[PDB]
Amino acid sequence: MRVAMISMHTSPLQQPGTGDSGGMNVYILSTATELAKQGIEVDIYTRATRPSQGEIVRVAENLRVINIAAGPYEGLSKEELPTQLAAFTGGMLSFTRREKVTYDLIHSHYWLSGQVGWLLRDLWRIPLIHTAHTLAAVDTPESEARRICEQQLVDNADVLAVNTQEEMQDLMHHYDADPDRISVVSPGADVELYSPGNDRATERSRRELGIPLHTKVVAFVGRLQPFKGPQVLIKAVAALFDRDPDRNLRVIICGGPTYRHMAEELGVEKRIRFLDPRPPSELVAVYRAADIVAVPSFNESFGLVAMEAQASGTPVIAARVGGLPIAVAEGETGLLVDGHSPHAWADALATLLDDDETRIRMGEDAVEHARTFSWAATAAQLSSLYNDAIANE
Amino acid sequence: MRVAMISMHTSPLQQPGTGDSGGMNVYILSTATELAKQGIEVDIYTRATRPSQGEIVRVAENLRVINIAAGPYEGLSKEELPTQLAAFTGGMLSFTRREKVTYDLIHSHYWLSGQVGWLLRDLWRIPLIHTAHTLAAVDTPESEARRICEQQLVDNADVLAVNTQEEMQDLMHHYDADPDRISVVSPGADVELYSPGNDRATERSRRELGIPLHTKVVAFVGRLQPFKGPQVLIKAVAALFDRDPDRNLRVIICGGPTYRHMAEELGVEKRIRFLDPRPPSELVAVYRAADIVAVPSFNESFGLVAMEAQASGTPVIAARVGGLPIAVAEGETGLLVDGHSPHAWADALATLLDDDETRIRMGEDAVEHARTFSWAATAAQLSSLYNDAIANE
Ligand SMILES: O=c1ccn([C@@H]2O[C@H](COP(=O)(O)OP(=O)(O)O)[C@@H](O)[C@H]2O)c(=O)[nH]1
Ligand SMILES: O=c1ccn([C@@H]2O[C@H](COP(=O)(O)OP(=O)(O)O)[C@@H](O)[C@H]2O)c(=O)[nH]1
Ligand SMILES: [Mg+2]
Ligand SMILES: [Mg+2]
Repeated sequence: MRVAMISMHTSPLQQPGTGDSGGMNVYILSTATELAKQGIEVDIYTRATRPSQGEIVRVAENLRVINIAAGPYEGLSKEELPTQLAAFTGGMLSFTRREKVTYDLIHSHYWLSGQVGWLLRDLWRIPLIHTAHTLAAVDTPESEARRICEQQLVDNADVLAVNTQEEMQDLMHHYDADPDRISVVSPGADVELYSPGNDRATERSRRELGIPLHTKVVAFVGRLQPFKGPQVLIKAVAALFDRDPDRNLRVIICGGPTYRHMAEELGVEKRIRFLDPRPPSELVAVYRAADIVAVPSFNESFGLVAMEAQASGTPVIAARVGGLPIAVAEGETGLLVDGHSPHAWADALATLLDDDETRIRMGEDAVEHARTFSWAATAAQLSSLYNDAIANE
Repeated sequence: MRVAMISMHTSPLQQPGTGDSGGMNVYILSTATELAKQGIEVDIYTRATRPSQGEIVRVAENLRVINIAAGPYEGLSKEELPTQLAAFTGGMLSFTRREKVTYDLIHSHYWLSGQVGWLLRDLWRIPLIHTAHTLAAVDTPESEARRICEQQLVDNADVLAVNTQEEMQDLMHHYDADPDRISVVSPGADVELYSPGNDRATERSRRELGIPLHTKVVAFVGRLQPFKGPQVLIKAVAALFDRDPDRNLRVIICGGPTYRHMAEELGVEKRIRFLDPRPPSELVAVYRAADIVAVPSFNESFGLVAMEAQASGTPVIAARVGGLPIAVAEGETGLLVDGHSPHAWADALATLLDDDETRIRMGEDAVEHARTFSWAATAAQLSSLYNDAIANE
């Protein structure tokens, strides 16, 4: 079995997040790697952006990323990438023709990639598996255009792979999806890498990151886009410092795009610290060093940062939003905040910072919790999904 | 020979202009009709927007328009149509597969249509002929995206068909076009329909349109978009009425999208009159009834209204812009204004309104002039263009 995965607008090889690179990228790369271990051949197609990488990147046995040239290597933001839909498809058509390579099935990620895959599937007479990841309908002409396309994929993909059950409800409610085509594939997290793990480990991480050993630490991890709520953490942190101006707290925010600006405006620059985005082998230390990981997302999806925080033995305080309620066992492995007000987040941060015994236990419980996912697990579900799709064509 | 013409975002069957329908539409339909008379089979592919029309419209022997479903029949403005690039292509792929129809060559119109045709041409192993019509580079992310695509077509089409020589210079200067691929196909105008034509004809047209027989008439014809300059005519007309408040002048503006609003604000509503867009058999009367046709375009292309005005024996006052200097023999068949100031246009309008002998002669000379184009003529050039392209594949 050879699968073509399509990831048009962002490459699995991009440092997540910064950029347009986040959970979706690591979802695609992690599932792909596990599929490849299981004997399944995966080619992940993405738009070429870094010519030093070459056309074909051999990632591991059975795993390749294909950088397809379509428009300049730069000066094209996500919003304009629709203009490259036909060219990127054509890119894949040449590549496959040139390399004489045939696929059993296509698995597209995000609506741009799906539009590509819908054309390819009729042409190649193979099935399309589509994963939305995020949806317009969950108010501009550009979003109505995107919705309309998301609507097309819903009506045409052979299988709609969603990441949670709540996402399946969304497909059914907002997109009139036929439930017989939706299929829940519950995601994973690299649970061997992200891990507590050793009794000296937190304080080793702290030495390594230059954090003082005796202080409480809250961490934000991920893209510094406003829908991710880092502003909420900074605002909440400021609130805590009005209540008690010498609270023993430091914040590390990690990593990529100003918020430092908001933090000076609010008088808290000295206790906040912005870490550059880094690869997973190095993010572990951020998680380990943190007492609490705050994930104040406005939109979401399926909660990957929450999962890795948990895996690594650190309780999470998340927004009641997207996948987070499922990624976090409210009251057992962390807290869920309603809304994004600074007052509410200060309260929730205060209750875990001041109650040592509770927080220490949430952390331990989270490890057991996070072990319910499992990229391997995720691949095994996709494995079956694929087999069925092929079986039924 | 079967040619597939691609016209994604606007259909040759749409009333020009209103809408997104103008010279390009009538260019595509007129060339197509003449190609069909000459024994060449044309299928013009367009996005389906009016379901009462059905999938295939038999226009005349060898001529069909194909309405391809791709996104809603409405709520999708031109700016969003990139999101339907892959779907519209896929639409054409199904249709051709379903109908078992094969093409010798593709001729695409406008950058959206070309992106579609570029993919189709590699897939079908046939040549692509591309006609830009208008170009971004002749300042937003959306226009930079469009330019970038226009740049792709320049680099990839087998033949770049331009409408004038000045357009070829643009391809070479702004798009680094290789001159060996550019080919000038000079356009036409329906010169039997648009025509003076009979000594009672102007005053017959006037009775028909309800215009007073003894008054000077200026006409604007075409889309009421701001780049078309109707505001310039209205502003200029107002200027004339400051100079001489009982000048014997009436204006007819025809036709589709406020300007009436601008005309009241300026005190001239009573001498201006907005005609609904109408089909060519009925536009003749507007041209015939006019003493002068004002074409204050800001952008352009290749000057179709100017040509039909001329054909119908009416002198033109045009902006020194796009094709207009070639469509109009400055000083022989009308005037060319530099810039779009009201003062300049009043001057130019005043010199032709007050000098009866000159204007009457320009009109007669214009008839002889307009006979240099010739949709038949245009088709014959495309005929050869096609044969060469096929011959050289
Ligand atoms: O320095 C960093 C910070 C972020 N992450 C990764 O970024 C992803 C972001 O996940 P999140 O769900 O919060 O972003 P989203 O999916 O909302 O786009 C996670 O997998 C992290 O492991 C990373 O690799 N390095
Ligand atoms: O009521 C009308 C007014 C306009 N036209 C047609 O509209 C086209 C507009 O041409 P123009 O070049 O001025 O518009 P553009 O090409 O700039 O889009 C011409 O072919 C006209 O014959 C028409 O068919 N009916
Ligand atoms: Mg920790
Ligand atoms: Mg006349």
